[PDB]
Amino acid sequence: PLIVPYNLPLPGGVVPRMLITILGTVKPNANRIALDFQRGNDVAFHFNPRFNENNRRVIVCNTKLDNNWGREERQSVFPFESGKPFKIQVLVEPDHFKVAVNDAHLLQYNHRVKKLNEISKLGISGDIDLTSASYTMI
Ligand SMILES: OC[C@H]1O[C@@H](S[C@@H]2O[C@H](CO)[C@@H](O)[C@H](O)[C@H]2O)[C@H](O)[C@@H](n2cc(-c3ccccc3)nn2)[C@H]1O
Ligand SMILES: [Cl-]
Repeated sequence: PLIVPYNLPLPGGVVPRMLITILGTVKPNANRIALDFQRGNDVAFHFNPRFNENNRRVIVCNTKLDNNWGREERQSVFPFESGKPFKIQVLVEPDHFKVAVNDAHLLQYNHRVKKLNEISKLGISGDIDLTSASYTMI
């Protein structure tokens, strides 16, 4: 088991062909989860499942620059379930982060922060039991 919030160092930043894998279980009465790919205090890619935003389940993605959030990206598919185990895979591609949950493609997020080799940490927070977090090159 890992302690949440968890920091996964990404030595030398991210690069295309780098695959991040996160395994955990959603807590039974979960409200929120976040992955934060960070460049110092900036958040290059925030991936934020919300289980109860006005009685709707939605994933919000965004970037934080100089402490300001930008334009949110929202789509409707919500593959997480309270109480159940999940796998998140984040593949860095040249133009975007590509995210799959439980082996099904979910969304892509275009790179707004373009100094990929300075995105040197991943924070994992919110209403999960975190089993493992790691990376490999494909
Ligand atoms: O844009 C992404 C951010 O949105 C805000 S909320 C936002 O606020 C605007 C101004 O009022 C409204 O215009 C808009 O409609 C509404 O969506 C949210 O607080 C931010 N946030 C989430 C977390 C967090 C922490 C721990 C675990 C999980 C998540 N930390 N910061 C982060 O998601
Ligand atoms: Cl939230």
